[PDB]
Amino acid sequence: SMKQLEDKVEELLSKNYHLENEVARLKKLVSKLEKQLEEAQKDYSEIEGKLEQFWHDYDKLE
Amino acid sequence: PGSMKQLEDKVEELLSKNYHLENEVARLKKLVSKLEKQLEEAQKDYSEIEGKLEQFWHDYDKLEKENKEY
Repeated sequence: SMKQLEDKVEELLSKNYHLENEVARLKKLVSKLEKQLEEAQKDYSEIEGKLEQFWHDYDKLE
Repeated sequence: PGSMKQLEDKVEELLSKNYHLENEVARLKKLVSKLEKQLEEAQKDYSEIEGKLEQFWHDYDKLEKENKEY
């Protein structure tokens, strides 16, 4: 029964290990995502400023 | 007995951390898909402005094109 508990802590140890590998994977993916989203936001803001500027310039020729 | 209680303490510890780790896996998965939604929508918005720019240049160069035909 002591052998049983040692078996149990080993079982839990390896399940714990795999969970924490998955948690690290998912956290690295959250960070990659948040960087990508920041990048997409700056991009959108840039191309919106561009479109607005070309139309502003165009309007200026009246 | 005593060493048995020490191992049972290690088991309770692992059991709780595993429950919390599964909760965090679920939570992080939710977070990941929310971030993917937000990214995909930002990409929609970018693509929309890009289409607007392409149509602007099309309309603009259409002036020169038709002026050459006059």
